[PDB]
Amino acid sequence: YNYKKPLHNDYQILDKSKIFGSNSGSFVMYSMKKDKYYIYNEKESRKRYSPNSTYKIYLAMFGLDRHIINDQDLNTAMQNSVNWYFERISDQIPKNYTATQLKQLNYGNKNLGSYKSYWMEDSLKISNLEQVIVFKNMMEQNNHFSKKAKNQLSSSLLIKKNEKYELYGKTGTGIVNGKYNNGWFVGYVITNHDKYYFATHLSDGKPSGKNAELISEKILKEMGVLN
Ligand SMILES: *C(=O)N1C[C@H](NOS(=O)(=O)O)CC[C@H]1C(N)=O
Repeated sequence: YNYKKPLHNDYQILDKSKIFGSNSGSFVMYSMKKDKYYIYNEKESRKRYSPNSTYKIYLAMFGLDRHIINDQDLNTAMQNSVNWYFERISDQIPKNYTATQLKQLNYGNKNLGSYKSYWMEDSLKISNLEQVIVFKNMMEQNNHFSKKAKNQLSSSLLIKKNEKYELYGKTGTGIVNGKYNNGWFVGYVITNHDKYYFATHLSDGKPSGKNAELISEKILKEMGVLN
């Protein structure tokens, strides 16, 4: 589908077409302290696509919430994006639990399909704008998931840390007919002054997860988030 729900926020319209180059897609960010959304290419940002491996964010929370993940661990599985680990979590979660969570979280079209790898170029779809809203709300507003689980997720998503910022996120790469079809990078950044949630989606050109990550870093840098 398309995500049609209006954004009742005075959001800033960006032009990062040059950074995207030959690639088509969108970029969305949200500043906690300013309570502000920033969007490049709002039209594309509302189109729903398969989340691919970015859905491992939520499978991890479900695994922790249901004590499937206890005490190859979460960090190695997330950082190397080990598929069997997360397919097994999904297999061990009752459907109605998942359906209930996706409804409370407002995750995209909520379509679980055959309830087997439904997040990998299949039934479940979410827009780039929704990726940011949903992730921000799950971490900052949702009180069903515990802070312990949230901290374990964050530790598994940590990519960069220095005196200026901490960068967290997860890539996704959809493959169709032997080629990139769908590129994602979803995450958040903690600086000394603010916290930003963000996501880049690539629909065409060279739409790989790594390309989405690289474009994400260039945009955040250019916007001064990494200063
Ligand atoms: C997630 O999209 N996948 C699992 C694995 N990791 O993806 S990532 O490298 O972009 O983070 C490999 C690619 C992809 C898949 N369709 O298998």
